[PDB]
Amino acid sequence: ALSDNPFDAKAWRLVDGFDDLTDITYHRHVDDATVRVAFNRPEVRNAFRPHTVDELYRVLDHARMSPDVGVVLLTGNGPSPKDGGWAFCSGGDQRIRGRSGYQYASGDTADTVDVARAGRLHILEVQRLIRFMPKVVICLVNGWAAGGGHSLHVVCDLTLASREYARFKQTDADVGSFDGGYGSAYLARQVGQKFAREIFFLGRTYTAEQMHQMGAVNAVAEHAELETVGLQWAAEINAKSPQAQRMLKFAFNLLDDGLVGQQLFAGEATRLAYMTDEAVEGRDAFLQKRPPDWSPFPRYF
Amino acid sequence: SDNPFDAKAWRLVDGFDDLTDITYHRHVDDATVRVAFNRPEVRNAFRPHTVDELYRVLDHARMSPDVGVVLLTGNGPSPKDGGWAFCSGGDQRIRGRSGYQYASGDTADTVDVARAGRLHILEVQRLIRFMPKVVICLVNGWAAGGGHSLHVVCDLTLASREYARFKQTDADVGSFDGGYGSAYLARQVGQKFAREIFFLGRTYTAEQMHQMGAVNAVAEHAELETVGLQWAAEINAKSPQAQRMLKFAFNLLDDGLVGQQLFAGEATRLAYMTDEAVEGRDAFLQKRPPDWSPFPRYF
Amino acid sequence: DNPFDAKAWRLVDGFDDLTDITYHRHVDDATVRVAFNRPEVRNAFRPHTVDELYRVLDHARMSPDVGVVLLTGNGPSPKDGGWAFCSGGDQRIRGRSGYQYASGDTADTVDVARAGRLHILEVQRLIRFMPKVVICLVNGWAAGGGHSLHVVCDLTLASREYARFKQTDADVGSFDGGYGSAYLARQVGQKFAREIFFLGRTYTAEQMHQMGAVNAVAEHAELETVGLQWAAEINAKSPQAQRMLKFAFNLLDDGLVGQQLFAGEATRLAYMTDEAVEGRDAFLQKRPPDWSPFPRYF
Amino acid sequence: ALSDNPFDAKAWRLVDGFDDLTDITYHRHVDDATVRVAFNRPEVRNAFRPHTVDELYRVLDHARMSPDVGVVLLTGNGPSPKDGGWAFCSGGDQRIRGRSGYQYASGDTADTVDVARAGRLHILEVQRLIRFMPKVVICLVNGWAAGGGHSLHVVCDLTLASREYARFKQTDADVGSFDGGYGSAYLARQVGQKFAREIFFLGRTYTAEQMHQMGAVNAVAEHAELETVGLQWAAEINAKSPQAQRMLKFAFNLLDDGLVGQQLFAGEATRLAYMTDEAVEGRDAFLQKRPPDWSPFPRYF
Amino acid sequence: LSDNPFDAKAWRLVDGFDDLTDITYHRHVDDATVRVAFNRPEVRNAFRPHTVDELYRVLDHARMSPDVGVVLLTGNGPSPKDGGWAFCSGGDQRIRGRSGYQYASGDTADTVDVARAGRLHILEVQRLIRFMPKVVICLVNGWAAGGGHSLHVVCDLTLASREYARFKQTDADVGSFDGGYGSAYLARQVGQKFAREIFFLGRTYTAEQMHQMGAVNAVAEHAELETVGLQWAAEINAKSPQAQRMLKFAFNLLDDGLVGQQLFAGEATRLAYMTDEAVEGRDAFLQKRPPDWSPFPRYF
Amino acid sequence: DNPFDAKAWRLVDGFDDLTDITYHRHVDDATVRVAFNRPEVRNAFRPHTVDELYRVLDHARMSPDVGVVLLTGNGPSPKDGGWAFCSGGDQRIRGRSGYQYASGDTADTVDVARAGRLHILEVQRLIRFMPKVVICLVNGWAAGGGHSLHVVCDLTLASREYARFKQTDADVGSFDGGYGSAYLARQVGQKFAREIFFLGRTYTAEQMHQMGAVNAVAEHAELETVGLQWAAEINAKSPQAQRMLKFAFNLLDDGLVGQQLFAGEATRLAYMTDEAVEGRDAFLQKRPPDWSPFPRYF
Ligand SMILES: CC(C)(COP(=O)(O)OP(=O)(O)OC[C@H]1O[C@@H](n2cnc3c(N)ncnc32)[C@H](O)[C@@H]1OP(=O)(O)O)[C@@H](O)C(=O)NCCC(=O)NCCSC(=O)c1ccccc1O
Ligand SMILES: CC(C)(COP(=O)(O)OP(=O)(O)OC[C@H]1O[C@@H](n2cnc3c(N)ncnc32)[C@H](O)[C@@H]1OP(=O)(O)O)[C@@H](O)C(=O)NCCC(=O)NCCSC(=O)c1ccccc1O
Ligand SMILES: CC(C)(COP(=O)(O)OP(=O)(O)OC[C@H]1O[C@@H](n2cnc3c(N)ncnc32)[C@H](O)[C@@H]1OP(=O)(O)O)[C@@H](O)C(=O)NCCC(=O)NCCSC(=O)c1ccccc1O
Ligand SMILES: CC(C)(COP(=O)(O)OP(=O)(O)OC[C@H]1O[C@@H](n2cnc3c(N)ncnc32)[C@H](O)[C@@H]1OP(=O)(O)O)[C@@H](O)C(=O)NCCC(=O)NCCSC(=O)c1ccccc1O
Repeated sequence: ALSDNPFDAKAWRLVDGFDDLTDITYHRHVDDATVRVAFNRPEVRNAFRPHTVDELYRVLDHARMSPDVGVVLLTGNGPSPKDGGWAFCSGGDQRIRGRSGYQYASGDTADTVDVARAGRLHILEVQRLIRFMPKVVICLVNGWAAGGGHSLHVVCDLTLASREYARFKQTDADVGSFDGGYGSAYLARQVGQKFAREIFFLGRTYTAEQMHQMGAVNAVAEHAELETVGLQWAAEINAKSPQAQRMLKFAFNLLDDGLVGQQLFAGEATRLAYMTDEAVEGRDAFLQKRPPDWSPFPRYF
Repeated sequence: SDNPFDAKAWRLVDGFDDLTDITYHRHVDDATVRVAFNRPEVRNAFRPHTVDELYRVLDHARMSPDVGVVLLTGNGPSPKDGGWAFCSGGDQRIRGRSGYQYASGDTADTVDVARAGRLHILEVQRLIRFMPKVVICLVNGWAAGGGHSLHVVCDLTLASREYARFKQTDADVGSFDGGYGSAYLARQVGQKFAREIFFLGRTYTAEQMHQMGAVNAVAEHAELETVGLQWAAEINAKSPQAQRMLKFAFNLLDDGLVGQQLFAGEATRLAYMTDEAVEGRDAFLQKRPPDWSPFPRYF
Repeated sequence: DNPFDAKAWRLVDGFDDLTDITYHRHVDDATVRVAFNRPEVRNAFRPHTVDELYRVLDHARMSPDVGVVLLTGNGPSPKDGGWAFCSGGDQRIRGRSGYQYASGDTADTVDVARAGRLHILEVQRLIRFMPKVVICLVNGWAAGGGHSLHVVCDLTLASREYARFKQTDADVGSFDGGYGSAYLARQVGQKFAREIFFLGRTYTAEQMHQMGAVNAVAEHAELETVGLQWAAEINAKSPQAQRMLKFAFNLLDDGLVGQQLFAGEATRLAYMTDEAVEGRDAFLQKRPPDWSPFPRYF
Repeated sequence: ALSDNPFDAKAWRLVDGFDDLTDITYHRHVDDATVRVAFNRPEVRNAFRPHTVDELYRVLDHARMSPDVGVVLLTGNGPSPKDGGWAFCSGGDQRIRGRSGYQYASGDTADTVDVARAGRLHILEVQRLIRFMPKVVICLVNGWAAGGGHSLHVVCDLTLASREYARFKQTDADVGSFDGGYGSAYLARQVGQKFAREIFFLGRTYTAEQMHQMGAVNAVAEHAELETVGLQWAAEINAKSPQAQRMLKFAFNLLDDGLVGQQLFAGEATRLAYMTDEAVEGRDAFLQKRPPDWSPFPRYF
Repeated sequence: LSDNPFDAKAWRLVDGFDDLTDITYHRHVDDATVRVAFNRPEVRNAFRPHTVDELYRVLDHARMSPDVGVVLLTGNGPSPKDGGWAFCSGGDQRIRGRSGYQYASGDTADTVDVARAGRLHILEVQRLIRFMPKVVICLVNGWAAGGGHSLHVVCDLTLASREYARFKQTDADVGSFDGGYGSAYLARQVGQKFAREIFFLGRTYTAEQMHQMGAVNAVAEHAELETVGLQWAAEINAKSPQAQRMLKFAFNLLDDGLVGQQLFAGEATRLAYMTDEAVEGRDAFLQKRPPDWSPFPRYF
Repeated sequence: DNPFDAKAWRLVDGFDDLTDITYHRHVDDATVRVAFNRPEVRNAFRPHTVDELYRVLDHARMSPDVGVVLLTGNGPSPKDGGWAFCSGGDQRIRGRSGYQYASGDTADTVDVARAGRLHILEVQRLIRFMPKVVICLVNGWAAGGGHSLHVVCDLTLASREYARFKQTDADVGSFDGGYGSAYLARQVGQKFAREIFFLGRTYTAEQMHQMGAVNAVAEHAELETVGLQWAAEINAKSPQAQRMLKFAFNLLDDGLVGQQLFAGEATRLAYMTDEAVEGRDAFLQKRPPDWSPFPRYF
């Protein structure tokens, strides 16, 4: 009775308005403030093409703007119908990679590429969306995480990994690519500079336990229980002050992210200020064309 | 006519017939668009719908390969008092305790009570910052509060000699932009002047701001968009690839890992163009070892 | 010709023992005046001066009815009529271990049992970190560490006739390798900051205003009057917004410390909310918190 | 004969001038250049109120200015006389927490709060004192380290922890609070971004060994020996060049702390320069109203 | 079982370096890998200024060798005096003066050229390793102490001898400090708590202990240390050299501020120079005509 | 009207083989003059030029009797009389792999077995990291990489009549994405720096002085005379303090590299102390060090 599949169909419901998804699935939990967002191209180890990225962005953006959702679980569906192989995500689909980047195609192969249309590298936009969203994103690595798939794991707030099937392999340099942003530099902020350089320069395959020991994986779970454990972590996150959780995420981001990090954290501080009687007096005085009266509000130190 | 806008020079854009708070035009000849606040009756204050329209329009420009430069400005003058404005920031009428709120009308009476406020002009700031194209702010009048902060985050600023007025009113109404509006202003005028601008909230002219370092050039009001178009033409006459890389180089360190992500992203694209990268792709697809021998190690 | 208007200022409780510094509170406004009081040596500071200055600024920091600090120098010199804001560390009591405590004014009375100090750096941080605007009124010479004190203040107003900026550090084998130099570059740019230190030339108020280190130039007799006006414009705004803005300006330049100060004020803002009060109450009442009344914002 | 208490009364003497302390204890070692600074409210798991913070600052400042002291051991007294429970520090005293921060009170409970007096969050001032003092501060975690107590451990230079009784738990978001400075961001500089995020977002309880494995605890010690081991570490620190140790602490702080970090490190470099004949010639030339003669001093490269 | 990691059959001397005294320099007989090693095992491979000069010269030559992808940095041994093993024990204290480490005609302080100021220019070697567009693997075959420990830290990767590696940061014991890559950058490997412990207490750590803390990538048997180094180098050399170059500079970038940006952006400029668009910019200038950018799309 | 005064400068031993660069030491002062010597092509540099420039600057770095470097360009052009500081990389030998070594002046003598290089970046770092002030004397056109060299120098003086600043990078499909651009913004601010690169307009000495990238404007004939005066003011200060100050200005902008350089100078200062000597002596004498004479400063 041991399931080879982490997905419990009884626990999840399709989100309204997303019937047209082909490369991604999107579910909301039947009880919890948690959604499940998953790659749905297991025949190519869940490699993403530009359409995949567009769907992924659309889905994550919707989750971001859903007030009754606290946590995103990002994972990959499977296994491959071809060989039963398991994957989180193997990065950009090499079949439609051109000299200008990953290209839109009418089919799955290079011969169907729209030659009039420039390639894109916009999984980077999805990276920023994950980074900047005021909600915890937990990567559930259920299989291979390679290339840009590895880098997506890196930029998520937390990572849980399948004991049996998770395999971490940074294959970028093998195919003449590189993620010189969050995939590499930010990995060093998890495992340190020596281990991060080893991971990219040699491109070896690592287990869930090895990545846990190095600092890039928060916990290892049994494959069949990976989403169950993800849901437990999500519930612990959702049981705290959502205001504090939001502020904490942006505090962790801040200095690493320079002025952008400051912008996001300060933006949340501005919102906190808007809630105060003092900010309301500022608004009211402007609207009423009168001098503001700040006397009720002390100079804290 | 003392209006900067030359109707004959601009054309409407497919898909934007529904715009109400913003106007969007593409130049008749040039690789340049004109994006403008269109609520001059309230000094071009933005409400959340304005922000949505502005984001949509700028995102469209970003994804338009035949467009190299964005001119960001405000329409005018006010039909009520003839006052000129670039943008006076967030519309205070619909500001609530949770931020700026959606409303069916122009005033607080019609705010959707079930819907939390937003501060998402910050998303527009990031869109301007991260887009691989030069954004020139044309300050044609009052630039106050969040309007002032939009001017600050733009790559370049041209301002009307007669009518541009820079006034950072944030602290007057109990608000603050603690990101690009303040800290990034200091990277233009220095810390002393930036602090003065915010702490005292005085009104400055185009010439004064040019002297401090936040305004690139001062133009006659009637000529502001003509000068903007000339600046755009000089930008568009250079290597688009070089211009792209330069913008992200200027952003990089100030923007930390995000800046690195954007610049490195462009470097990845440059690498994908190489025969070496194509060999990496081909070897994977052909299930064979790559042959790197033709590609020398540079130093 | 003196910038000081005695009628506008009152003494402060608990500071009757001050010798090197003066400290006044404005008669009407939420503004204090903090001034070097050693004009016979161009207002050079000794370690006792630094201790007094720290004490006074800390007091102003903790005074809820004070919004703005005017930092300046008294004068003129009774000996030659020269005007000074501050000429930096008192070289008379400078030793190999830094500036030394002495019972008198010269090296003759240095306490041998006591190592030297460079703790004007503590005053620089106090100015930097305090949630109130500090305006330097440069009424005369600003040299060495006195020049660096001007640099670290939020704003600077300067006497047209008598302000003289001269970074003499390298002339006497010293250097401010922190706020005095690197932060000067964040005001006038790297080229001008390097020029100011490497050549140590004398600059006027107008020249420094042109470079970006002086906010405005005022007539000498009006310097404190103009300072009070600036203070009044500052004090007419939201105290909360002003606090947040100062820390936002500091933040990234100050790394984790800047984040600590800014995030600290964000924490205070959070504590004011009903959501934070429920967190407190639930803990005190030994029950689970109920977060359902509080929407997730985006 | 196994002691339940790490404190060895025979090894410590009260510091003169501190008879009025109520919330904090302060001892100097009978032989070593080491002091012991401890929370003294074990009945509420060594939670600090604003008076506690004032005493803590006073004591740490005195240690800072004591030239015959090289190392500070920061710990908590105990156990609770109520239930025998052990704590390092449980953060801000929630009983006197109000909308403006932690408030001064005449008693221990909310009804004795001076309502006319604004609240403070000035444990942040103690964090900076620990960070900026030119001496090594070793946290000895002898029990619960929760909330602000956890953040104090994080900002110390080194941490040793009780095998049996140390418990690390970041409860901030549970009570709607957050440390968005050293408590969170700087924790990431010890355990990496993934683990730091886990510690705050889930607020689980961790053992000494778990925190040691993640990188936030330097070593685990037997509870009875925790202060003995702390003293041994202090003795190894005090056996080296005090000048080098000072420069090293500020080197470690420097870049994480931006211009403030630079100020502190450059300030010590200025001190080193003042010791030189070249600097003395600069002083002498000024005092003697003559040009300086730099010819005896070679340019180095 | 060999007590020595060095396999003489696998290495050939590099031409032009027969005058080296304090350093050895070999090129692998088959691989794109060089071996650069301290050669003063009688004093635990402590470096003097001449050592630093030779080391810089050799590393600079490897940097400028297009047929070399990886540098293995290690120490020769054992000591003929006592059979002790060292990677590098840091600056030679015998010729340390008040102005830094001084050039000397001999081994001892009495042979120091007093007219010539001291230097601390192992820092120049640290920068050379940091900035070179090739992976440098430190093979810690024995003691790594003081400045020798800091060299280990600045390398891209470190492999260490199970039996003989010993890590000990003795700086503060002799009144010295590396307040740059040796300390601050160590914190970027093991975290701030462990890095502070390493410097403030100066304890000796094993290869396994440093591996657990995050400063050592892997532990190898002493006899196999260079064999494993060569295997790691081969894995590195089997990838796109262009990608490896960009990755190294991406890892350096933000930690290294504007200098990091300069190096990464430099490589980006090189990539741009390869494009037809860049060639059109050049051609238009040379041909005294306006450039035509119309063939080159804007990308987003 | 030539800025160069032949009677004031002497050749440096060991450099009679220079072809693209000239190198002189002042006959009286602790100052050297390093100049581009290809005025027929507006002083564009080829890889050999960069090699010579590095060699000469490195020699100046290691010369204890030299405190200041004046970096400039020789002229005028013998062909059209035009003046140049430096017009950047020589486009005649620019290839897809960078600037190429050639035995002659054009692409037809390029050695193809030799990959192109962009190693003016190495010279930029050498200028940045050398513990001496480098003053750029812009005597004419400063364009492309020549403009970026001006930017990275500590100070810039410029010819009123003939200095012309023009960032032509994007015009020829190139870009300096490091010190040339990002660091320019640390002198003139982000708006002006973006303007300079994105539009590539020509600016005068006075315009660049007003923006913050030129320290002072001088008459063309007096440009080196003024440079020597600035050098003399620099050389009249504590060389130790000047060294520390340069590295303090560099530090945070240069991250860990900045820290490495500044901390390295701090280590040297510590080595001078009796305390450090005791540490050395105890190790050499195989005995415990005695730190008791050395107080714990605060
Ligand atoms: C902009 C300024 C200085 C113009 O002065 P003036 O020439 O006197 O125009 P006037 O004040 O008469 O305003 C003209 C009309 O437009 C309205 N109006 C102007 N600006 C408005 C605004 N933001 N919201 C709503 N109505 C506005 C006015 O209420 C007035 O309406 P009526 O009298 O005809 O009924 C002067 O008008 C001014 O100071 N406006 C306020 C600028 C401001 O403070 N905005 C918010 C600051 S903070 C911010 O923008 C922000 C936003 C998002 C996030 C963070 C933020 O900090
Ligand atoms: C400020 C300046 C340029 C004024 O020059 P001048 O107008 O000609 O006045 P004068 O130089 O005659 O000074 C008037 C009297 O005050 C003394 N005096 C002035 N400044 C003094 C000072 N700092 N310390 C002790 N006595 C002082 C003078 O020795 C003189 O005394 P008498 O002849 O009447 O007996 C000119 O006075 C000047 O250059 N002063 C020195 C500027 C300076 O070098 N400050 C210290 C640099 S290092 C520093 O400040 C520092 C300290 C701690 C930490 C970091 C640091 O960088
Ligand atoms: C510390 C902890 C985990 C221990 O739990 P446990 O071992 O089960 O004991 P218990 O929870 O029963 O507490 C024992 C007694 O001490 C009180 N107590 C413990 N900590 C207290 C505290 N901070 N304030 C007031 N009373 C306290 C308790 O209320 C209880 O009192 P009685 O029932 O005997 O009457 C568990 O007690 C716990 O979770 N404590 C709270 C940790 C916490 O949330 N601190 C504040 C969070 S925010 C913060 O620390 C902070 C502070 C300043 C600035 C920024 C900040 O984020
Ligand atoms: C390396 C270490 C820990 C090994 O100790 P051990 O295995 O017990 O052997 P021993 O200490 O007897 O040393 C063996 C022989 O080599 C000499 N030796 C070893 N290292 C030396 C060194 N650096 N300088 C001169 N002679 C050395 C020794 O003096 C001894 O010679 P003899 O008694 O046979 O005549 C043990 O030897 C040790 O602790 N070495 C000290 C490493 C150190 O801390 N050096 C300077 C600190 S600062 C630094 O390293 C540095 C360097 C460059 C730039 C910046 C820097 O901060």
